[PDB]
Amino acid sequence: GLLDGKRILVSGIITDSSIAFHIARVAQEQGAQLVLTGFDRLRLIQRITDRLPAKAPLLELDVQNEEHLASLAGRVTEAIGAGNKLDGVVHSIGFMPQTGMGINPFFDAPYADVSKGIHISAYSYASMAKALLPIMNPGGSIVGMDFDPSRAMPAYNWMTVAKSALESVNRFVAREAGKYGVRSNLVAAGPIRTLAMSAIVGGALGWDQRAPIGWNMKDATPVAKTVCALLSDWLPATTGDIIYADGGAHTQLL
Amino acid sequence: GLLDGKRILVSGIITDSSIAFHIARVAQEQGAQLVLTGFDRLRLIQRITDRLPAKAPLLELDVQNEEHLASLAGRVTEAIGAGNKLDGVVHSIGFMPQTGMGINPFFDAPYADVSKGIHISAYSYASMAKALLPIMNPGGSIVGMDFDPSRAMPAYNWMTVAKSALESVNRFVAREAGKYGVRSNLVAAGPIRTLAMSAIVGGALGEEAGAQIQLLEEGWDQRAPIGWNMKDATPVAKTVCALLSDWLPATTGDIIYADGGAHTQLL
Amino acid sequence: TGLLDGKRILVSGIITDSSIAFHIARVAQEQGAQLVLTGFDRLRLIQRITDRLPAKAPLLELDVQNEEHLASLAGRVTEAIGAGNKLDGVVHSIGFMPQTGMGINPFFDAPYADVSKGIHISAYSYASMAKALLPIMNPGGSIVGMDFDPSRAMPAYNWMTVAKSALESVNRFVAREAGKYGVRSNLVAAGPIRTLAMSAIVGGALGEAGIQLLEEGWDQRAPIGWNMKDATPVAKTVCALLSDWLPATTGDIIYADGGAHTQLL
Amino acid sequence: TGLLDGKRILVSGIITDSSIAFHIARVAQEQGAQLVLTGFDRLRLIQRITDRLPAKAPLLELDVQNEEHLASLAGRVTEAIGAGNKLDGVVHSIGFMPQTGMGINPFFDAPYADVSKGIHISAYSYASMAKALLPIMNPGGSIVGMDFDPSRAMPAYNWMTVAKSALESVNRFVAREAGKYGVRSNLVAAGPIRTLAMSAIVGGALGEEAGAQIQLLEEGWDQRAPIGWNMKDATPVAKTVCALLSDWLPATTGDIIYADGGAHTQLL
Ligand SMILES: NC(=O)c1ccc[n+]([C@@H]2O[C@H](COP(=O)([O-])OP(=O)(O)OC[C@H]3O[C@@H](n4cnc5c(N)ncnc54)[C@H](O)[C@@H]3O)[C@@H](O)[C@H]2O)c1
Ligand SMILES: NC(=O)c1ccc[n+]([C@@H]2O[C@H](COP(=O)([O-])OP(=O)(O)OC[C@H]3O[C@@H](n4cnc5c(N)ncnc54)[C@H](O)[C@@H]3O)[C@@H](O)[C@H]2O)c1
Ligand SMILES: NC(=O)c1ccc[n+]([C@@H]2O[C@H](COP(=O)([O-])OP(=O)(O)OC[C@H]3O[C@@H](n4cnc5c(N)ncnc54)[C@H](O)[C@@H]3O)[C@@H](O)[C@H]2O)c1
Ligand SMILES: NC(=O)c1ccc[n+]([C@@H]2O[C@H](COP(=O)([O-])OP(=O)(O)OC[C@H]3O[C@@H](n4cnc5c(N)ncnc54)[C@H](O)[C@@H]3O)[C@@H](O)[C@H]2O)c1
Ligand SMILES: CCCCCCc1ccc(Oc2ccccc2Br)c(O)c1
Ligand SMILES: CCCCCCc1ccc(Oc2ccccc2Br)c(O)c1
Ligand SMILES: CCCCCCc1ccc(Oc2ccccc2Br)c(O)c1
Ligand SMILES: CCCCCCc1ccc(Oc2ccccc2Br)c(O)c1
Repeated sequence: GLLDGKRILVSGIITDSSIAFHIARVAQEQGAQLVLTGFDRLRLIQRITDRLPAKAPLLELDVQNEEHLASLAGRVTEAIGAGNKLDGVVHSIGFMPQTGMGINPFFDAPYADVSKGIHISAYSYASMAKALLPIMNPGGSIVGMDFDPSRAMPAYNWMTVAKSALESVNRFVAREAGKYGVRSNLVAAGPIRTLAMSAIVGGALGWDQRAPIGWNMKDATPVAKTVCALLSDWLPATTGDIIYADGGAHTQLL
Repeated sequence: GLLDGKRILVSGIITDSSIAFHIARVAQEQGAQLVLTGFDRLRLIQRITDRLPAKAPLLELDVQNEEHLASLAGRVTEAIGAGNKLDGVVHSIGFMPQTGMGINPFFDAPYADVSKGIHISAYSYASMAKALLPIMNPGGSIVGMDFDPSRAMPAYNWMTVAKSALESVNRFVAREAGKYGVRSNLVAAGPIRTLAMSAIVGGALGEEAGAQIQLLEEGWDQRAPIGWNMKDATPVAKTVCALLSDWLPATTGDIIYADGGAHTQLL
Repeated sequence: TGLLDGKRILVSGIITDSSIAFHIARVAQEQGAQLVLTGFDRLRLIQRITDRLPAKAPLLELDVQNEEHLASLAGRVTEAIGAGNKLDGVVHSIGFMPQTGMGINPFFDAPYADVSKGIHISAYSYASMAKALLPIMNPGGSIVGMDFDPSRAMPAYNWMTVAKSALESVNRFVAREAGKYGVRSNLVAAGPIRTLAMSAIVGGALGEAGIQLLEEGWDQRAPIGWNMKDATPVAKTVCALLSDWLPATTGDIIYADGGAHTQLL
Repeated sequence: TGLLDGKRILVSGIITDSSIAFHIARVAQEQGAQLVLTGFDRLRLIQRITDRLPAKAPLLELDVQNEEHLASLAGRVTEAIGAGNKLDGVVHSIGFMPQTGMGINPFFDAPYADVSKGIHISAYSYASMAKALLPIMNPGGSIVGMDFDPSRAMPAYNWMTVAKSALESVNRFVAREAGKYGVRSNLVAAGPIRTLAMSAIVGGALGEEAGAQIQLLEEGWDQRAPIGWNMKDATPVAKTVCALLSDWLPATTGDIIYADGGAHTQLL
């Protein structure tokens, strides 16, 4: 398997549509041993993770909770056994209050709302790296999820700003991670039908055409595969960077 | 008179080294009628602005103060006369706490500090646009100051993240401003000796900050095909004035680099 | 009082009064510049066109594929602007790609001889012109070329996109050379404008063409809108770069496209 | 151990055992790929070099400026892999620029005939090879070319930088064509590697300003790379190419993957 013998933490499962769920499934199919983290509704999340190919410890992690972050490494070590470390970490976490999204006027989002979104969607990438690098092996890999924010667009509004911040954060996390022999990268995914897409983006409210190899919004697997590629030993010279799993859409104007 | 008859708001003057001070000076040399905004040290800033070529009204603006923002357009209108609107707005404002800068570990900056910096340095570009677009004329121009954050680097740390956010904010402000026939752009400047350079950046570099800033300039000037002088804000001020003028009428949501060309060269 | 008062500027690329170069020339003269013009092939026609400008400027022949023309260029310019005078600006507004390299013609079917001709005229010649003219430019001077953002592929532009990608790279190296003379080098990436090249080269290779959709999409993306029939905003931007008001910008690209490239949709 | 198990892959660009293409071929074979190799001009030497690979692989002649070679390529490949079989992968690891276009030679003094030859071999031929080989590629297939980030100018690289800028653009159009076949096209932008191609850049540069500039660029690369950069180690670049050849980056095309230690993401 691509990830045989690798110990990987995966955050961000909320439903079986979650990009993180597919990342977890594919990683398990590829031999990885997982530690999962979930936010808020852990009982409900556990029922979802029970549907994964293999058993995995589920740990609670609210990235705005300083104690959760402080205790994370210790709780992970308890789950994987003393003397063992992680080889991979997946940040698949985002949030933005409704005022910062959709048809709500860009100028009307209060800073308190924007700040919450940036905390959860961007700063927390640094928080998780801070918490977990001390228990990561050399050759390890941290991967976060991105949506190309290089151009403005309808609806994505302040989440675009949060992703621009996340890209910059990733470049600095790479400088820290390199001290541990660890890579840090983002995967910029095209649109996928997830809860966030439905409840956050859709609640607040061309890709296949542009993508030379097409794009299926109902299929998170190609994105999951791309994350697994970064978690593997097969992109060993790439860090601080962004890999686009978007069908090539961002490389085409029409 | 590049800006003859234009009414332009300029924020960000704190000393006569401020990039905003030179923007104001050059704009007045080019015929602009200014309204200035200052933060915190209003008595001192008034003395500074007395050193500008022409008299200009000074208004208080703390961009974290909701009341200041809510009253801003009315206060500007009082300053320029009823029925008159602005043709230009200059955002030349930033802040980051020391924990977010320099040799202080990147991971050790608390979010409260990072958030304050992002509020002042990035969100406030949207706040200022929100406040002032209702009193801007078609053909108008909003300009903010940037430092190219497309790559990470020593010391700039969380301010790099704030500038990355600011660039994104600018692209959305352009969408809103277009409804008013107004452009929104950033000028990404090379390093200039200002109070922020000395007190924020320099303060966080530890001992021999002076030598490190000298080395930064040396590298920048080497990389820049036309060279770079960190003691001279005039080239940056002229660039901002170009964007405030009628001579870049088809540019919006964009970034103009006033950096000697350094960002175009690897070595 | 003009933006370009007292400046001596060479402008290449006029073929009709719709040429981007024609509008650049017009605005530059309105702003006090003294021009020397260069033209390719149809010189008598070009002379008739330039009789429509505010002031009649000398026209020099320049086929950028002709080594003899390039070798004699600086001397001919100096005679036209008067010995003792140097240039303050140079405008490269030149491009070409054979039909095989454009439109609905298959990308893979363009022979290298055709692609190479297009790259010679559209990209290499920016270096050729800088080589010829830098020795007669004043410090503070400005070389400007015309670009069309090639960072993403698109229908129809095909191999011209490749030539523009090459041109952007050439510009960054010309900036290194030009800096030795205190001269800036930059490109203006313009949105779509109804010119002879748009009609004859682009439109011609589109076959059964009538571009309307291109205009509508561009104007929709551009937060301040975009008018394909109006070259003036592009001409103004070029004049900004020729002026003293962007003195710290070189090796760069300024986008005069209504902001379209900053918006996804 | 089997990243490319069962995949048939063409690898161009081996001239020495220091060639990036040699290491690509080596790593691909380690991962189960069945290769066909192509070489230019010195075919006897290249055959002896390719005998040093972990497994045997047929060698074909290909001068990318030779229209006849390109026209016969698909048929010669099919002869090598057997009728009814197709390629799953293609590696373009080919570059050339005449001496006038590189190094201490002034940028303005390179004649267009020289620049054009370099662009022909280094950029246009990516399209040439895709045109020839797409009709014999399977869906899910992958074409990969080698890039050196040309987004900023730099000392010595001169007209090759222009050729790479052209190659990046070509790749985006090749992706449009390749997509019709269900095939991806991407470039790997590698950091500097001490292949025997280095003399093309540093040749004659000692004592000249360019000499120190080239070394400064190389040392700066390792400095900027958050995980460091070893110019003597082609393996990480080879692995990256293999990742693109694999089934594990199925949604990436018209794109550039940077195998450079992360250096391009850091200003200092
Ligand atoms: N769905 C898409 O189209 C798409 C495209 C590109 C990038 N992304 C990114 O992928 C990642 C996952 O999003 P998704 O589309 O799978 O939607 P999702 O709703 O399935 O996952 C989002 C996750 O964020 C978690 N989260 C929110 N606040 C948290 C907190 N305070 N602490 C810890 N976790 C918290 C949620 O609990 C949830 O599991 C995000 O970074 C998102 O921006 C999604
Ligand atoms: N100095 C450089 O090298 C350089 C380079 C590129 C970009 N910039 C940018 O230029 C701009 C001006 O910086 P400067 O270098 O002229 O330094 P400066 O210290 O002269 O100006 C910074 C300004 O921010 C103002 N400010 C801070 N908090 C504020 C608040 N809550 N409300 C309103 N104003 C507030 C300060 O009072 C001051 O006037 C900033 O955006 C900075 O990041 C500076
Ligand atoms: N029209 C647009 O939409 C548009 C948009 C962006 C950039 N551009 C660029 O603007 C510039 C001018 O193009 P235009 O649109 O005004 O079309 P145009 O047809 O009016 O001008 C093109 C010019 O190229 C000149 N030229 C061709 N071969 C030459 C040679 N061998 N030597 C010297 N000159 C030669 C022609 O004579 C002509 O004057 C080009 O670089 C073009 O790619 C055009
Ligand atoms: N070595 C580096 O640091 C580096 C870094 C990034 C990218 N690259 C790229 O990697 C690729 C291989 O470079 P390398 O360093 O392994 O050098 P190399 O000399 O080992 O390989 C270059 C290959 O091009 C082949 N070639 C030249 N003309 C040809 C023609 N007419 N037809 C077919 N093949 C031809 C040569 O025979 C040779 O095998 C090139 O595209 C190069 O630009 C090299
Ligand atoms: C122009 C249309 C924009 C749709 C983009 C697709 C998309 C959907 C959900 C995302 O996940 C989130 C989006 C917003 C807040 C939180 C999360 Br998780 C995300 O990052 C990106
Ligand atoms: C050695 C690190 C590189 C920085 C050099 C240039 C510079 C200096 C001051 C700035 O102004 C600020 C910098 C940080 C916070 C607030 C302000 Br205003 C700024 O944006 C950029
Ligand atoms: C749907 C197709 C896209 C058209 C874009 C607009 C445009 C038109 C003409 C141009 O000028 C030329 C275009 C090609 C060859 C020569 C010249 Br000059 C140019 O650069 C760009
Ligand atoms: C100042 C820059 C120093 C580092 C450059 C690394 C490098 C070396 C050889 C290359 O391959 C070639 C470069 C030129 C001609 C032929 C070939 Br193969 C190439 O693309 C890139």
